[PDB]
Amino acid sequence: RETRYVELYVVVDNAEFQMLGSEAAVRHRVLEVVNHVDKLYQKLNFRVVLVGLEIWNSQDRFHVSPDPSVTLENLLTWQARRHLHDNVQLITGVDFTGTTVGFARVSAMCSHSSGAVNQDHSKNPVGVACTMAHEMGHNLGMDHDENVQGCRCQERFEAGRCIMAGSIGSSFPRMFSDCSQAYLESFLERPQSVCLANAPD
Ligand SMILES: CNC(=O)[C@H](Cc1ccccc1)NC(=O)[C@H](CC(C)C)[C@H](CSc1cccs1)C(=O)NO
Ligand SMILES: [Ca+2]
Ligand SMILES: [Cl-]
Ligand SMILES: [K+]
Ligand SMILES: [K+]
Ligand code: NA
Ligand code: NA
Ligand SMILES: [Zn+2]
Repeated sequence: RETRYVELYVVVDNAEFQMLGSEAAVRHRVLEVVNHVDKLYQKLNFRVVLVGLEIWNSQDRFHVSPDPSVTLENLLTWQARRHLHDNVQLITGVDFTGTTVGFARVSAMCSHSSGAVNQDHSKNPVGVACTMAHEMGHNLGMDHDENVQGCRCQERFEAGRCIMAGSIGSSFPRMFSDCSQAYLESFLERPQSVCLANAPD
């Protein structure tokens, strides 16, 4: 099939901003993260392109709660209330309850509820880039590797975990399991996946 493109809109909340210090430090870090996300998805004939960026240097336009569900719902609610993107990814400096660092609306890509929330949990920008690729994967119809029986992951190194494992562990994931790929292909059957057909400029 032809290359698919995610036109991505990133929002950085107040906590994240005050954590990085300045506007340039955030732009630098966002470009880092998005560059790696795009790198991970190139192995799926996917391009992830940043088309918009919003930094809340003063206050958040909605409540970012320690609970990912709340924050995610607040994002989708706030977003709906314009642009032209396919997907919205929130990056926060708020530490989510427990060990949770990401949450997403499943199979919502291209819909009005197309979004996810990501905590910048690691000094390495790769940390939040893998989380977002994972979350973005949910938006694209992917489940956890452990929820698909006989799912095969071709990661030869570390613990052999892939991007869509329900837990990161001690090493950041690098590839997509075979079930990830299969589920993404199924999602690309849905007529709603049409918004991924347009290559930006
Ligand atoms: C470093 N932290 C982790 O590895 C935790 C570990 C964990 C696993 C299960 C339950 C709670 C915590 N995993 C996540 O943060 C997942 C995202 C990662 C894999 C990118 C995240 C867990 S989902 C929920 C957790 C609690 C309520 S809902 C997920 O699946 N989003 O897509
Ligand atoms: Ca599009
Ligand atoms: Cl989720
Ligand atoms: K890596
Ligand atoms: K999967
Ligand atoms: Na936490
Ligand atoms: Na891992
Ligand atoms: Zn998940």
